[PDB]
Amino acid sequence: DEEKMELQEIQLKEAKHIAEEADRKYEEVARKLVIIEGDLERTEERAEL
Amino acid sequence: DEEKMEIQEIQLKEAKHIAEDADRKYEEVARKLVIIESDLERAEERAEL
Repeated sequence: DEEKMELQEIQLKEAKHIAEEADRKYEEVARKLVIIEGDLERTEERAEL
Repeated sequence: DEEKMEIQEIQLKEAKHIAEDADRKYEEVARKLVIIESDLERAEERAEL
C-alpha cells in the first residue's frame, strides 16, 4: 500500500501540473478576443459615421 | 492507508475531468475568434470605401 500511495501521489502531481497550462492558455485567448471585439466595434462605428 | 487510497483516487479523477472540460472550453473560442476577425476585416474594407 505504501508504494502504491507514493506512485499515485506522483501521478496526481503530474495531472495538477498539466491543468495549469490547460487553463492559462484559455486565459490568454480571452485576453486577445476582448481586444478583437473592441476593434470590431470601433471600426463599425467609424464606417457608419 | 486504504482510506487515503480512495481519497487520492477520487481527487485525481475529478482533476482529470475538470482538465478535459477546460480543454473543450478552449476548443470553442478559436473558431469564435476566427469568424469575429473575418467580420472585422469586412467592416474595415467597408469603412475604407
